[PDB]
Amino acid sequence: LKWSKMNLTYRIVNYTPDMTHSEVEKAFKKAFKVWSDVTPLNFTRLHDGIADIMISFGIKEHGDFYPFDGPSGLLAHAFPPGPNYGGDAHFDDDETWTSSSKGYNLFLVAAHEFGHSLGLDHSKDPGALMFPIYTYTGKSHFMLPDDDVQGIQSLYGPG
Amino acid sequence: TLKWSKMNLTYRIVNYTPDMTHSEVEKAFKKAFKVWSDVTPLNFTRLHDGIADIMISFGIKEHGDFYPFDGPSGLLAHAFPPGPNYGGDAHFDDDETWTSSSKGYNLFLVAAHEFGHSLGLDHSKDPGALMFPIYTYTGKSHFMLPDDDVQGIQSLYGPG
Ligand SMILES: O=C(CC1(S(=O)(=O)c2ccc(Oc3ccc(Cl)cc3)cc2)CCOCC1)NO
Ligand SMILES: O=C(CC1(S(=O)(=O)c2ccc(Oc3ccc(Cl)cc3)cc2)CCOCC1)NO
Ligand SMILES: [Ca+2]
Ligand SMILES: [Ca+2]
Ligand SMILES: [Zn+2]
Ligand SMILES: [Zn+2]
Ligand SMILES: [Zn+2]
Ligand SMILES: [Zn+2]
Repeated sequence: LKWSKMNLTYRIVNYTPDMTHSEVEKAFKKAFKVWSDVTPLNFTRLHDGIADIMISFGIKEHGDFYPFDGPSGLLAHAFPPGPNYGGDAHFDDDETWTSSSKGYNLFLVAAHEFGHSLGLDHSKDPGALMFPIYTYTGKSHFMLPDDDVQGIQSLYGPG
Repeated sequence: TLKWSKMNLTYRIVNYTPDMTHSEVEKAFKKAFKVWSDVTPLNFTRLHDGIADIMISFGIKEHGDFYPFDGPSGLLAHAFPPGPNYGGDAHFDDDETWTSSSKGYNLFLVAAHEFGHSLGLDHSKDPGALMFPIYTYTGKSHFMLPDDDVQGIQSLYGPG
């Protein structure tokens, strides 16, 4: 199961008080770039209306009955490709989101989350972005692990 | 396909209907799960507390979800397909007369249909399927799970 459309659209519904609007827009745009760079997927940011992937920040009960645990623990959850809720990614605003390392790097979490949005299962490869354990190298460049490039491309193809 | 990536699923009966004794309820639920485990490799273990895979509940009106109960009649019950949290959970409207007989709604028949949902079964267009959207009573310990439901559940978990 995956996206019928190669051209997806996302909308940053709201923001975290931890980062500036640019900081968040850069994090997500860099996050989609991770996947688009290795597939035919295109991501267009939508300011208003319905978007294939609605990005939102919320705490505890936020409208889906998968409540966030608050500070630490669960950080974010995303729904697979599909209508309505599908593609959507929520970020536990009870977490300290960051561009660097102080708390939880948004770009890193968003990339993993968009993996789920594009249909990527959690990986078993300890060195894969889709591996369900948060790790941050601190490096100022991101390489998509081969596990991820393979998994995503097994869905939408390379170039 | 949405299903459970494990054959061993646990279930906890959270609260209880006033209509039947604890044992009537439990028993009716046992039978309802057996309907499915008998035609697939699915194992159902009961939990008296904690997080089970299939949390059963009897609640009226707003009972904690986007599917509020309408009181007497109408929606008799609903269940969620496989998934975390509430996925797989089943809810029965306690404004409906639950029974083990034919007077009122037989907990076993509704539970079985409901459990199919938790397992990943959609509704059938086949007027004979247990998953058929409408309610029909039959009752008999020598209960025959319709061929359709067999084909559907086994497409999910294979045969016994
Ligand atoms: O995958 C998850 C669930 C969690 S998580 O919220 O903690 C989580 C979410 C995103 C993550 O993103 C990254 C994963 C790996 C790397 Cl290298 C970077 C970020 C990590 C954990 C919580 C439950 O257990 C599995 C992980 N959410 O999508
Ligand atoms: O299917 C439903 C919802 C309803 S219901 O609550 O009335 C309902 C619930 C369980 C049922 O169980 C049975 C289904 C078929 C048979 Cl043969 C026996 C019981 C039937 C209807 C209400 C809206 O219309 C479809 C049916 N829940 O799963
Ligand atoms: Ca949290
Ligand atoms: Ca009702
Ligand atoms: Zn959510
Ligand atoms: Zn994840
Ligand atoms: Zn409910
Ligand atoms: Zn039903």
